[PDB]
Amino acid sequence: AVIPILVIACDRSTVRRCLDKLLHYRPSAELFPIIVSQDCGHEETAQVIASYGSAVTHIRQPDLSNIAVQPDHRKFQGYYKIARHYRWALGQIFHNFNYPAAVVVEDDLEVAPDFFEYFQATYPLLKADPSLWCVSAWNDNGKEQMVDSSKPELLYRTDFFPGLGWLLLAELWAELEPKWPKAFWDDWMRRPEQRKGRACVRPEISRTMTFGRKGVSHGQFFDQHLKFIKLNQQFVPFTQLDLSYLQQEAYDRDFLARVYGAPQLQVEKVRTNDRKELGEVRVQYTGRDSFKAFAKALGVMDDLKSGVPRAGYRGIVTFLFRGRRVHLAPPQTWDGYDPSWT
Ligand SMILES: O=c1ccn([C@@H]2O[C@H](COP(=O)(O)OP(=O)(O)O[C@H]3O[C@H](CO)[C@@H](O)[C@H](O)[C@H]3O)[C@@H](O)[C@H]2O)c(=O)[nH]1
Ligand SMILES: [Mn+2]
Repeated sequence: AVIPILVIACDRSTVRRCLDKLLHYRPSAELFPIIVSQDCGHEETAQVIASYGSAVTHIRQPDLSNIAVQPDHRKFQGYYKIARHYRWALGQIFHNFNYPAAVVVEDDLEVAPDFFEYFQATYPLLKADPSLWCVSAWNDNGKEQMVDSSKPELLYRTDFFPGLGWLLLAELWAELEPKWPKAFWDDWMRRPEQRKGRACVRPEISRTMTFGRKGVSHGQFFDQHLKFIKLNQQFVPFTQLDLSYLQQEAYDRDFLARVYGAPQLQVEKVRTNDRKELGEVRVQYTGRDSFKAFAKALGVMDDLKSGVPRAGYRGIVTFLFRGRRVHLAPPQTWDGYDPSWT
């Protein structure tokens, strides 16, 4: 199947860094056509994209008019424009170009050497397991000291939609387009009304990194969190690996058994690196206050979207802490997310 890479651009000429890496690693022009959809009408950015010639297909969002926002959103016009562009660009990919799937990449993302290999290998999983609705290149807790550099091949399922370099099927666009929101499209997909309990595949080591400090949003989130996610640099031949462990029936039995079979250790002991003979442990949280407390104590992202923690799966957040595998998890009686955990 032909899987286009849809690059979303606007007014940053640094889309050059994004395209340079994509084109450098692309293993096949036929299998991975690059379509750059540009919003905004920024001339310099338009010239940069055009300079790539036939290496890419340059399409332009047609409606550059200002958008009438709701009363609570005067400061958020940019988020409305992003949502409009996504609807148009994805519509072009699935309706005009009629591709079966697409990998969405924002102009300020740099891809890893094995970005294409990763999606080539996981497309079949997504196509075969309806409990999955995406494959993302992003590990929300992917800071260098929180990932195992000796396991660049390790993948997980996550209930938290990461975006930032993600694959979706035309089947999903058919589902989302009729109800596409006016703004904040990513947080909208994180709601249960959209997710419907489905997961995404995400890696131990992120296959994308962001360099867009200046953007639509102010920079605190990027400055304190996003900019620290480490880009994988060790090529993993995913298409040669057995990724059957990611199928829901295998994962929910094996990964959960692993998590709850692991010894529980007090957060303070993990933090101070006590009991090092325990290479893999579980730090149990029982409420919203213990979760945020323990998350912050261990350096994990502590915000929640519709009650789901970053990179969480059945409430479990998995990461590395001072060389130890840690599973920040709820009691095994867990049975659903609570959106009131804010
Ligand atoms: O008028 C605009 C402005 C931006 N963009 C594009 O939107 C994307 C995100 O813009 P950016 O300035 O980088 O903002 P972020 O703060 O990074 O936006 C966050 O929130 C967005 C949804 O509101 C998500 O799409 C992003 O992935 C998420 O990082 C990029 O591909 C831009 O080219 C447009 O299409 N039109
Ligand atoms: Mn950005």
